[PDB]
Amino acid sequence: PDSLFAGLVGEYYGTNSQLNNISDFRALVDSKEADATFEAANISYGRGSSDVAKGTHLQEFLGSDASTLSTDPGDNTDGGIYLQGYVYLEAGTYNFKVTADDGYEITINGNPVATVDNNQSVYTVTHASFTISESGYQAIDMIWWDQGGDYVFQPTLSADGGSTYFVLDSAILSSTGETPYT
Ligand SMILES: C[C@@H]1O[C@H](O)[C@@H](O)[C@H](O)[C@@H]1O
Ligand SMILES: [Ca+2]
Ligand SMILES: [Ca+2]
Ligand SMILES: [Ca+2]
Ligand SMILES: [Ca+2]
Ligand SMILES: [Ca+2]
Ligand SMILES: [Ca+2]
Ligand SMILES: [Ca+2]
Repeated sequence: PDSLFAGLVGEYYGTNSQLNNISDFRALVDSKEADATFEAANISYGRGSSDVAKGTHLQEFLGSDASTLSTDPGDNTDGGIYLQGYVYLEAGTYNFKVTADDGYEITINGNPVATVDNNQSVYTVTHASFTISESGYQAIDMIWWDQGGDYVFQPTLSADGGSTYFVLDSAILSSTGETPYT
């Protein structure tokens, strides 16, 4: 079965084709089995240089989560991650504020809540609010990629109208939606 841990299910995919947008990365995910799996328990990755998909840059980027890699991917020019699972959120209003190079998309309960559909050097976007109607574990997924060069990915979330933001980590993540005791 699907292991229960305090994190999202992570998949890494590399390619020697150019990633320009969300569609390109999603097509890469659809095209093959993941080059590596991991547990995404502390979703604040990077920053680094000289291509995420080369050498040990992925390990450096994933940091605290890299010890759960299923393998050490070989070199590629371009690469990214697909995260999916659950996040505990009380009913209320929230918004993401994301620092990234290159682009990304986060969905909650199937609906996009933070999107950058293009390549970019590091930039921080404060995204529009969204609502949670019922307290509990919410479905969440994320994609992020690097087309080359520098790389960073730090989604943060606010519950208090943008006064404070937190990283999504083992305090509130669940791989399956069951309560983790890990
Ligand atoms: C679009 C930008 O291109 C630059 O050359 C890269 O160094 C940045 O990391 C980013 O991907
Ligand atoms: Ca796949
Ligand atoms: Ca490697
Ligand atoms: Ca780190
Ligand atoms: Ca670790
Ligand atoms: Ca959708
Ligand atoms: Ca590229
Ligand atoms: Ca880049």
